[PDB]
Amino acid sequence: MKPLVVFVLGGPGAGKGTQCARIVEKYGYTHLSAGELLRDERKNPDSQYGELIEKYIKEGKIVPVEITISLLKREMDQTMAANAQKNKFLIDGFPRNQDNLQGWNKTMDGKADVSFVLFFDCNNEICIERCLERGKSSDNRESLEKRIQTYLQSTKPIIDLYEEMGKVKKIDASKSVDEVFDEVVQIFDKEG
Repeated sequence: MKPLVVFVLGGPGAGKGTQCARIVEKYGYTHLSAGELLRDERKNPDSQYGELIEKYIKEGKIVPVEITISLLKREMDQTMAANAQKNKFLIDGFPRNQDNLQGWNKTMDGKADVSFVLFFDCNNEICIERCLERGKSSDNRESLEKRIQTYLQSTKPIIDLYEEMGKVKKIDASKSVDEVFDEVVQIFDKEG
């Protein structure tokens, strides 16, 4: 009964959301979205970390990663307490940079194993248009272009580190939802 974690990496528009939902359905992973857990903790009344988060906001300071790690760990402990068999976790929105990942490795050593990392990779333009189309059918180009470049700059040392561990599963995210999922099923049927 030790939690297994798969970090999902890729810029905005890389098809993370649709593949995560498919992995949850087929393999019974629990999907954790670090960005969502932080926003809910910030809003929810008398949340564990709501008033701490507001200190940082009032100060104009970054919310420390230690809070994000604590939220991810709490979600994993509650999932497994409620059902000892749901030991598999898909985490997106984390880690964003190598300092975040170092905080994870230092704090969660002996509490969780990172099985592998999914890297949804395709050219900037496909990612930019998916985000624009999504926005249209419900950011401008130059905002998305900037977020995609800073994200890939930020996560390159994370990718490099997991390559050295042999733990990167690179996906061609340029393909259609069903072809990307076929690549995902190959990885998850193998290790999973």
